[PDB]
Amino acid sequence: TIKEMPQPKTFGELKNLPLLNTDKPVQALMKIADELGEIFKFEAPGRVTRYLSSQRLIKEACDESRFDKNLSQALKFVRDFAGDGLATSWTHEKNWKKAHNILLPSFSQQAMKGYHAMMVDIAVQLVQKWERLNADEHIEVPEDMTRLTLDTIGLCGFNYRFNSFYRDQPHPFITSMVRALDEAMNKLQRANPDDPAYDENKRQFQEDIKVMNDLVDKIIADRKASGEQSDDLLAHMLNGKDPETGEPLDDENIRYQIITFLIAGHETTSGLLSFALYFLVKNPHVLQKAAEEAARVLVDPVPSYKQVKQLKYVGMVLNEALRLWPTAPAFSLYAKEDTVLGGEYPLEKGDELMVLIPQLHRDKTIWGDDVEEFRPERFENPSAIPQHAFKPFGNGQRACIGQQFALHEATLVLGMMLKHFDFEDHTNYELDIKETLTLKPEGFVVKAKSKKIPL
Ligand code: HEM
Ligand SMILES: C=Cc1ccccc1
Repeated sequence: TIKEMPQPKTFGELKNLPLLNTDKPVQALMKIADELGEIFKFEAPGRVTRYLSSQRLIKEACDESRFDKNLSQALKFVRDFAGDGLATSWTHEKNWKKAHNILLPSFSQQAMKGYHAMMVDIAVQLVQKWERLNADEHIEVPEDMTRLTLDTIGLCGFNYRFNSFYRDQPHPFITSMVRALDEAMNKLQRANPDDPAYDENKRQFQEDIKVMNDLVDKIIADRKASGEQSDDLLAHMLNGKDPETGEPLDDENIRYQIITFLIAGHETTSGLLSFALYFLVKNPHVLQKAAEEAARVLVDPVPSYKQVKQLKYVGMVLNEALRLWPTAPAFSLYAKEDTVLGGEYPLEKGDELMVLIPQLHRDKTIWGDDVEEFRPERFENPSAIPQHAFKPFGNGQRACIGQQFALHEATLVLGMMLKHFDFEDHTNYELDIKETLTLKPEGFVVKAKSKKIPL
């Protein structure tokens, strides 16, 4: 009962490699999944993986007794600046489990109560920016959402203000972070990496690692010296001990966690807010329902933590945006031991799988025929969703540690935006999804007309 896997078109000795040599490789893989179905083999010189798209097979990929997290080539390149922080570590590295145990209490739903006031500080800066636009002016949506998420992670994470709303050119740390992510990603499509064409890329990459390390190491040192007692992510790492080994993180690994929280959280969360606003302006009845909830619930000039927990329909809007365009759209696994997937695909120890999340979230056997419609009400009875059907935050012990942070920030911000403004898709925007490590609607712009409600 061994079934042979489909495979997309090949390019002689390059196998399937040239199919990823494209501006939008995840969108290209989705089309291949539409043509080939729930599983297909993908070969490149010296490597193979199998792309999975159905809930039936991903339910089994998510079995942690059989499969563990693999570092994709993209995460191996990001590792050159994120080191052994949580997202770029293997599960078997000592620093993965130590940092996971130390940081988990700082990321819980209960922990969000202590970060709430500083998330509101940055959210009120975004609202005031928009209130202060002139009549003719419009909003660059991903750009302003990115200023917000970076500043919120910097403030809530280590008490540092990047002051992105005071700037055209970002803080030099952010410029270096973004240029290092961009070079790590560009390295995936680089035939001759030692060509002299890339000498400047190499020099600038090392310069950017140094800018990041120098700022973050200085912030850690300033804190240790001052002895200032705080309760932010940096405080928890300075003070915390892993209950298992009894050891704290060392200062180098703390620096890698801080850089990881910025890289892992900034564009995924700004992409989520950008797609959510895109889908609301494209579905005015849904926008009106979400705006009615915001006006009902957010009765004070500043939202409270409790009021954010009552934005239930806004939370469903965000889940439905994550269903259609999950902003960290794939994750990689390897077989811990020889095993058979789905009763028909034998795998050897070490074989790789790729979970293609946007295609999982379009599985009609789970969601029904209307998978392309934006309908938040499909999250009304979440106990009915089968296991492992909805995976925007990854899987198991290697799932997103920042999930509660991301969702509380996005619910708070989207709530305030709907309370304070009416929106206009003034250009009749044509969705264009730019791919980096994450997804975003490039060039999405709106006009916001103030409801003139004070802060
Ligand atoms: C909506 C926004 C977000 C999405 C969709 C998202 C998605 C994901 C996914 C899919 C993974 C698993 C990656 C893999 O298996 O290779 C992951 C891991 C991770 N994310 Fe998030 N993320 C978001 C926001 C955040 C934020 C705000 C933070 C930090 C505050 C964060 C920090 C991390 C970390 C540290 C990991 C690694 C955890 C571990 O392996 O122990 N993420 N994320
Ligand atoms: C949080 C997004 C993300 C994406 C890839 C690896 C680790 C985290």
